[PDB]
Amino acid sequence: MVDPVGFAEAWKAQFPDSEPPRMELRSVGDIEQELERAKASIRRLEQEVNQERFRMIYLQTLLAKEK
Amino acid sequence: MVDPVGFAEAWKAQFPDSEPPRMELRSVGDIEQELERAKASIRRLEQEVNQERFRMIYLQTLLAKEK
Amino acid sequence: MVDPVGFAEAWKAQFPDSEPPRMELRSVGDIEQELERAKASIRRLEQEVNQERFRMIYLQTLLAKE
Amino acid sequence: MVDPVGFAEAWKAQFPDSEPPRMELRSVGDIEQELERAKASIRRLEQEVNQERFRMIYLQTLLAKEK
Repeated sequence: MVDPVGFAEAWKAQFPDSEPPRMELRSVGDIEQELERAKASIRRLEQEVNQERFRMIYLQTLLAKEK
Repeated sequence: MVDPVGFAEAWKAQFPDSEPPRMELRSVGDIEQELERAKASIRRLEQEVNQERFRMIYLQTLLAKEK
Repeated sequence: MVDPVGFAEAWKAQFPDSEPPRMELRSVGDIEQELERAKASIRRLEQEVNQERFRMIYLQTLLAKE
Repeated sequence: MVDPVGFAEAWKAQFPDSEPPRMELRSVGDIEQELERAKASIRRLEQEVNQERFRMIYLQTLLAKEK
């Protein structure tokens, strides 16, 4: 699949602006809660992305009616 | 006046778990400024969701072979 | 607050190609049914947005070390 | 690259209303095409949510004044 080095390389290739995360993956358990923290995190960010895009539309709608 | 009741209510009608945006909307200058930091957040939160999705993908197959 | 004209300018200003919605609004109920249809369409579309983004990242992931 | 099984378990996990897309990835081209399809849909979608978010702001403002 990919080791921690190949993983870090695929990370930089995709997100050339971000530093690869340094997770502890010593056991299967480590992987699962790490996978849990991500899942919960994706939900926190997708909502935030939706709250900002909502700010966006409302804001561009405003300067338009004052443009 | 330049009052929001529908935006406010709409905000709560989507995300009943956050603070009502506090934007220094007075000026055209303030609207622009705010529209600009909203787009800065979006492009940022969007890449972080992708980074998380990448991490989830990676952690999921790591889990795979080790379970 | 804005009304017909202005609403159209705001729509054309953000969506150059799409024609402004020609919604039949004659009473409160019409506003509530449209609003209801809009909240359901937003959640649905956002669902697909997240599904397609996941496809994308995954696909471009394979283009990484493969 | 972080491959199979791992992808779906991320799909079913992150999204449930959905059975995963059984894409065709037998070469670099199938992947690029699908990638192309994805980007294209993401673009149309964001345009659609935005328009819906716009009408929701309108509708919510209309409501609040005659209801």
